[PDB]
Amino acid sequence: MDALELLINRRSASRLAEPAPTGEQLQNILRAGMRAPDWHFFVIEGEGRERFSAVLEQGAIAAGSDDKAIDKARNAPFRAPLIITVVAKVPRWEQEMSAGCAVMAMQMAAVAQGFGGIWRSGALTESPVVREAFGCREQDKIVGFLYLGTPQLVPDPTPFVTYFHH
Amino acid sequence: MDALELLINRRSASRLAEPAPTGEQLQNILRAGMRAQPWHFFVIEGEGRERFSAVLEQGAIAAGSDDKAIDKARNAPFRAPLIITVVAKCEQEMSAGCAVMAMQMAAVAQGFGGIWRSGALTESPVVREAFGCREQDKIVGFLYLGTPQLSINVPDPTPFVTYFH
Repeated sequence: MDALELLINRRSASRLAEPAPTGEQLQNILRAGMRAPDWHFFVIEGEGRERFSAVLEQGAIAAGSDDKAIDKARNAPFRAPLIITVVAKVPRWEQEMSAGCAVMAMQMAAVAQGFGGIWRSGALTESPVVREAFGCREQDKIVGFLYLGTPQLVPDPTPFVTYFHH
Repeated sequence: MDALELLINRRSASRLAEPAPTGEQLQNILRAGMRAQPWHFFVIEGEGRERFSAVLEQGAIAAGSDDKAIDKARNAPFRAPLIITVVAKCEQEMSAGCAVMAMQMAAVAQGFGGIWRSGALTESPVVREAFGCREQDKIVGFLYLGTPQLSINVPDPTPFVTYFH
């Protein structure tokens, strides 16, 4: 689709289902996340979701979370057919913003191809168990998890604009 | 053009010139930044760039910068016909990254180019006052906008991808 169309309704609602992007479609999303300067990706799908679920749940448990949070951790991976874990290896604010630039690009690449992506990154991102699951070293850091799949069904800047008249 | 080529084969725009986005085109860009804390946008153009230039230069001076740095600060606003100052009200600094990316794409989609700049001057008391920043306000940076003056490219994720399961 044309870049112009990418400025559509932007009604990114929840509920992502199959089909999940595959082959080049998925490669295109990853590529887009890469070109946004001015990263290690983990593909979680199918049976892999089971494992991820177990890891998140153990993470929540070790973190002393409550039943509801624990159950939410276990059920998380099944909210989309595909999940991409973004791990990073240059000030703080720099990487912080670069991460956001990359994530937004990935979500746009998914949309452009008829898919959708929901970004997630809670406290479990810092859980020793979860970090270990993705082989995170001391310097390594889990940025977050991008849920992908096929989606299932006006902003006013004016109140926020001022002119530097001079 | 193609959104995918725009995202993948971006080929960063080099140098911006007239015309700059105006009216709704600009509103379109700002609206894009709002869609994935309330941001405050400052529109700097024409005469405003000269005022912005004096503010930046003073900041460099107040910081005891050398002439090279002082010259760079004074000259900065003239590298594009339009500049948008993004002020946030204090997903951390990641939301900023998402908004700026969206705005750049919104500009590039309409044939414009957007170059993001920050620098230590966003922290300067002089610069913060010029934009009326309070203790709860933080200048995120400046988005330079104009018509790109200025090419294929395709990254390979493979060495950067591993299957979990």
